[PDB]
This record gives sequence, structure tokens and C-alpha cells, in this order.
Amino acid sequence: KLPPGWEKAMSRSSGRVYYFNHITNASQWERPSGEPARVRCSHLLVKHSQSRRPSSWRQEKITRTKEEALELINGYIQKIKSGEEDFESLASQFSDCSSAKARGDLGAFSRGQMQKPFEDASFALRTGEMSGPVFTDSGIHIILRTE
Ligand SMILES: CC(=O)Nc1cc(N)ccc1C
Ligand SMILES: CC(=O)Nc1cc(N)ccc1C
Ligand SMILES: [Cl-]
Repeated sequence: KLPPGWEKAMSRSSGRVYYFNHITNASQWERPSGEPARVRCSHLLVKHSQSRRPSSWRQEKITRTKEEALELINGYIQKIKSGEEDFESLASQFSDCSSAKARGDLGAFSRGQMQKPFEDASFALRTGEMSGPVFTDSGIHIILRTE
């Protein structure tokens, strides 16, 4: 009885219930409450050797494995969630997308325009919410819905 895409889950380590969104891969302790023509998102992309274009402004030849990319994504999420780092700072420094130079901002878009998993996560996020790891042919994304 939860917003689109949410399910109850059980923490293995602590035994406490949490909520998981299978569209955004977000997870959180707190019970979520609750479609625009357009949303605005920022993202942090980590590419891997199987990315559509395994090359970025950071690295002419991206050689990391998808597993390694996911560990990096997980570490960025941890630091954003802890407040040790800001999303925008990590995107500027470490996103393999050319949008890193705009602190990850992709601007506004509607359905049909972005890769489908990215699109679906974006529209399932509430304004201000952040995804978990989202997989596309580009690689692995942390998505921040800003509008
Ligand atoms: C992939 C993409 O959209 N990149 C980008 C986004 C913004 N906002 C500014 C400049 C660039 C190059
Ligand atoms: C963020 C995103 O999904 N970008 C994108 C969208 C399409 N349609 C094709 C290729 C890329 C890289
Ligand atoms: Cl590009």
C-alpha cells in the first residue's frame, strides 16, 4: 500500500524492516508516503568496459568491470547519504558523463527521451529524492531528481 515501486524488506543484519523501490533501487528505513510531463535530474555515471562507449572525459579507455563500477557507485552513495560528500561534488569529480561539468545536471526531459531504466527511475523518484544504482547501457547511475 505504498507509492509506485515500493516494497517492504527485512534487514539481514539488524532485523529491522525497511523499504526498497525496485524501479529506482532506492532503499530507506522510513515508510515512503504518497505524473509530471517532465522531470529534471542530475546523475553520476560510472562506466565500465561493457558500456555503450567505454570512454569518457575522465579516461580515454574505461577498463573497469561492471562489478568494480558498482562498488564505486555504492561508495559514492554511502558518502552522499552520510553527508561526507555532496552529490554535486562527486558528480563533478567522478561522473563519466559529459554532464559532470554541470555538476551532473541533465536538465529537464520527458518520457521517451532517456534510456528506459533511467527514465523509469527518474519519474518514480519524488522531487529531491535520489536513486540507488540504476543500470543502463551507459553504465551505472546515481540519479538525483531536482524538479
Ligand atoms: C550528456 C549531457 O547532457 N551533458 C551536458 C549536460 C549539461 N547540463 C551541460 C553540458 C553537457 C555536456
Ligand atoms: C541519461 C541517458 O539515458 N542518456 C541517453 C539517452 C538515450 N536515449 C541514448 C543514450 C544516452 C546516453
Ligand atoms: Cl559525449
